[PDB]
Amino acid sequence: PSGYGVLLATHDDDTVDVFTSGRKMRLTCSPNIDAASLKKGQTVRLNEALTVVEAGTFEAVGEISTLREILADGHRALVVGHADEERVVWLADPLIAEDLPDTRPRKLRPGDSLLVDTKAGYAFERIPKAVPDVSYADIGGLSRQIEQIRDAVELPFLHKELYREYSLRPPKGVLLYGPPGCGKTLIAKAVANSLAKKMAEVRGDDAHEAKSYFLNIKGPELLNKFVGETERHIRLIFQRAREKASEGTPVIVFFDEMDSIFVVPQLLSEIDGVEGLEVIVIGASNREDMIDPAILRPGRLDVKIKIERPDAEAAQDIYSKYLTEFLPVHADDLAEFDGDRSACIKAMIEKVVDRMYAEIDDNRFLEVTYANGDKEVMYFKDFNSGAMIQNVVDRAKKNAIKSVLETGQPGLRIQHLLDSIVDEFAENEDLPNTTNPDDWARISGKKGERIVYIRTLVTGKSSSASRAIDTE
Amino acid sequence: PSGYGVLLATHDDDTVDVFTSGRKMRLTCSPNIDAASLKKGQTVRLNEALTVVEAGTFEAVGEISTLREILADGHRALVVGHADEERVVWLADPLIAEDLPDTRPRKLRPGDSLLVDTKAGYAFERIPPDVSYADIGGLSRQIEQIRDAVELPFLHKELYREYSLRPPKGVLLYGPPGCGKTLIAKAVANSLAKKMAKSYFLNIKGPELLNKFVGETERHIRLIFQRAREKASEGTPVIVFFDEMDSIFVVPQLLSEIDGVEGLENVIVIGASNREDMIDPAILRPGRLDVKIKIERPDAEAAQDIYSKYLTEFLPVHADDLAEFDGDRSACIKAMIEKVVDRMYAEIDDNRFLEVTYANGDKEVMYFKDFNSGAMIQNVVDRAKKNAIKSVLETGQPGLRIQHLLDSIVDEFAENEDLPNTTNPDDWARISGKKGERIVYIRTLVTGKSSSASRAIDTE
Repeated sequence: PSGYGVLLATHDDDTVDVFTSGRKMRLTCSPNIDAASLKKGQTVRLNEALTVVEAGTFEAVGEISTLREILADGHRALVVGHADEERVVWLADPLIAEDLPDTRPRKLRPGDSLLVDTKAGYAFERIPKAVPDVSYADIGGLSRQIEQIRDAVELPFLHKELYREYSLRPPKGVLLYGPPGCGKTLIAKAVANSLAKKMAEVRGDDAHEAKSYFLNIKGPELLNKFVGETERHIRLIFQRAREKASEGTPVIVFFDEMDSIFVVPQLLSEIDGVEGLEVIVIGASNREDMIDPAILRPGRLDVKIKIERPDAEAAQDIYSKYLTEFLPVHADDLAEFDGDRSACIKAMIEKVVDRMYAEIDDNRFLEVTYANGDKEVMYFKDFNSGAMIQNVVDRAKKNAIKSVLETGQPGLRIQHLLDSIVDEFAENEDLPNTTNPDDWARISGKKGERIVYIRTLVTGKSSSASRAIDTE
Repeated sequence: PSGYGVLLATHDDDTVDVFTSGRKMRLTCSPNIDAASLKKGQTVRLNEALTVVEAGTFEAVGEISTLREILADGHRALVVGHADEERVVWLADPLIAEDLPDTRPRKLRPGDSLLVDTKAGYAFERIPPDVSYADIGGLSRQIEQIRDAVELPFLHKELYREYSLRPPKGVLLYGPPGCGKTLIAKAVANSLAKKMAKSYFLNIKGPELLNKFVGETERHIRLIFQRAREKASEGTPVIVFFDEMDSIFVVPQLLSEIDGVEGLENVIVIGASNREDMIDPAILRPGRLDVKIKIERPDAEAAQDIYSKYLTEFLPVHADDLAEFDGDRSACIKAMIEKVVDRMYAEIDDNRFLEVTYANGDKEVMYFKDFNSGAMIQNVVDRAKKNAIKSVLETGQPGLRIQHLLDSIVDEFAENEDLPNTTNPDDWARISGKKGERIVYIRTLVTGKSSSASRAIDTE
């Protein structure tokens, strides 16, 4: 029958201060044990004669207090508990151990949760709780976009030496803005994949690959708490970034829906912290007006690259991307083009593109009434997007499969594609959620007048109904 | 086996007041230990016979309470925890030691976090600039107005005294963005940091007003000012810069804290704000921010002065441009600088920026020459340097040429037309004032040759 205690201080005369069942009783050590090998904060054992009889491990359960500061002497730890109370506690041997390098054992920094025992004023241990394949070629209709992206991202990280010679710092951030339906995540993944490839560990190809270095977070996951509230994870994400920074395979911090973010101030400091580092920050937004210019000033997000709506040629490129030679193009289409699938898919694509982008009454999208009484008719060519093209391709695929199930003939046709186009056009007319206030801002800037009324124009041959739209 | 205790008081009959376990008492002292050298708060140890046999050190861990009042006799401190409760505790010998001057202990004052023992009632230990006026271009009047109010009183205290003129306490920097307006504050804090005829450097920003991190931000306003007065009792100057006051303008703590440092002229309080409309006039009243200094949009000559900084003779100016000026680097750079500045400030239709429609029906067309800024100049310089780097890469020859800057100018203008965050309501205030009519509609215009699109501007 023997009790336990916590070692406080080791003295040369074999006497050891032990905190046990009260305030700091000092006892004597048994000859069996060595007082030199004992550790501060290590749970010790006491017999009935109040003599330290054996050593042991450290206490594993107790109160959890986050570490605020290490303060003076490097050992005593300033921690705060649940009630915002401030306490100074020693750090046990495992915490102050110099064998911990940079979930896994590590040193202690502010924000970490330490297992503490307030009775002994000790901290014992830390309790941690807590890549793209797409390339530039896989994204169609964004040539000048990817050119600017390369000149702003790839060019500095390769030609740092020329940048230093001309005294030009590498841009720290890339701002991507434009209507939805295209880019945002796609471009953000493509640029990082192209980066990781370009070099590809310049050395022996027989030991070098495309490698993997990427990271994605989104603006919506700010108010989400679960494990921890909004403010805390903003340091951890950039610590994750700097972890791969020195490894020579940098990742990119990507902000999706950054317009929804703007509390602001910590992001400024955390972005400025990676200034002297080459990791890039990419921001994506579908509405640029409310975005604070503080983060757009030179030095944080220097290159602002607009992801505009696709035109006719961009639509042709995206349809080439979405309509590969592996798709079952119908024999009726193939026969007209001498069985040449390459010249049949391309002719199919140009047919559907001209059908969509032709200014016809069936392609009328919406009517804008301005503050001066002017009414301007908008067409589906002015509101095309990669998402709309993808939806048309998928719905034409579904139409082709449904036609297969009924007629027995495999293949996708101009009939299927045009039916998909008109069906998706009617679907947008009935539910036009693609548009954003930036589209109305651009329309108002082009017109020269304010926008006071918007209504959708329906062809009248589908179940879609005309519906008014409010900008505010 | 021996006990431990905390020394409370020393008595002449060798008995010592000692706090240990429960039932605190006073004990007879062993002849080995001397009662004269014993000090308050020192943790002593006692044998089973309840006799103090050794005088040890002070307790190094415990509760942390922020000091509130250093109180009169014996300096027994009134301290508070975060539970909003006040406690009166004794101060140990090291805290009341008179050997400390103003990771090392200095003279204690309210706001310091002290390591206290609640049950004992004893506190043992306390728990804790390279830019000049020359680098800034195009702000000669602003730097002069700054120095006349900040440096001039400090150097000529006696002449200010002779005219019964009080030195102004703080300055107010206001105007449209793009010039930064923090460089001016740093330049004055540095040029005044070298007098001795380093002195000082410190900064803090308004945006971290709602941010908390360590502790709550409610009393941070008093902490920053006590850190400011720390060296204010030394004789070296202080300049408390407050960037982005327009975000702050709760208010009253700053008003009281600026008044609390009024009587000590050794401290300056500088403020910056991109829009002066909502700044509380109480902080602009004489005595708090006496002189108000406006950082406005640079003109053509200010642009040339700024470009002289960004385009130095050490930059690789192309040999094609060098040969035009007989290899003269300085003359070539001066000529290319004035060329690009004249290009930006030309009233050609390609230098058009925005269209504003007024409430009276008039529409005014205004150019990029009215929205030049240090940020736009620097972005043009950086893009021209990138164009030069690209040239070297695809053509072989080195050098930055006038064509690179001109292309950078037009690209930056197109980028501004597409993305109009360089404009603030401060600009529209001056525009509507000079027009004489309210502004109802602002929209971007595009020359049509770029990928930029016209966008309606609605600012607030």
